[PDB]
Amino acid sequence: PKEPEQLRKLFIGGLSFETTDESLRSHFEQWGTLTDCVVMRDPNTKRSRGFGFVTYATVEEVDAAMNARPHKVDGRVVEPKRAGAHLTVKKIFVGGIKEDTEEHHLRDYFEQYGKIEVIEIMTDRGSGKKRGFAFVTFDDHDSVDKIVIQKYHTVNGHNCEVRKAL
Ligand SMILES: CS(=O)(=O)NCCc1ccccc1
Repeated sequence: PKEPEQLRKLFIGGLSFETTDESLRSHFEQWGTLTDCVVMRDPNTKRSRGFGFVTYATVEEVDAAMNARPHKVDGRVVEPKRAGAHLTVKKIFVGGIKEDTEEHHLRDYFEQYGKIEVIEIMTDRGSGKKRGFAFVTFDDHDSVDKIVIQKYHTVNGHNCEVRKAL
């Protein structure tokens, strides 16, 4: 049973205008089987629009491609992002953690999504009591993208609500 195709796609921005379906495929096939690979072009001139997309057979292949960044494709460093525009952020809100969840609980869980730079457990301005939510900042947006597409996050026994934070 295959993962939904939307979760297997990478949008690739910043392409060289010389990149073709074939050269984009040859590059990204290093990290998995590509079921689709397209450079977007103008319908009249055929000139590249400077972006395209690739679709891998599995989510683990998407992960492998993202972990191999930076990608230099046909001499230009490109910008891959997983899948209406992408809100590219490095920080998440984590809600539902109650008063007993500590920094190490959040670190031990979230560090497997990406490199953590900041963990902020929110406390009440007046009393110092924990408010039951936190923010985690990573060094890169793909961590957040992987996190927010999961249906569930269980941290310190709590079913958590996790969203992109601006
Ligand atoms: C094969 S790759 O494209 O994933 N990495 C090539 C090395 C490189 C990347 C970015 C800038 C300069 C060099």
